[PDB]
Amino acid sequence: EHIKQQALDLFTRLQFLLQKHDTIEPYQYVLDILETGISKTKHNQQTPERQARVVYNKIASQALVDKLHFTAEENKVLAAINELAHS
Repeated sequence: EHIKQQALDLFTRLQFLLQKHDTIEPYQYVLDILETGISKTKHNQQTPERQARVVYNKIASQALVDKLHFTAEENKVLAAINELAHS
């Protein structure tokens, strides 16, 4: 299904957006999470929906840990990843 590409596109879109801040250090962990989600999905591990769930949960958690403040656009993509991870 095209669900795989859908997931990859959401992950890369978010990676792009997260690099638009004044610094990148506070976002590196989240970028690592996305790179890993992309690798796992590219290598067909579990399902794209499962990888999206993990990416979303890990980013939501890190946002607490690194006190991250996402933009409307970033939150929109994150919500889309959460949605995909539910259906």
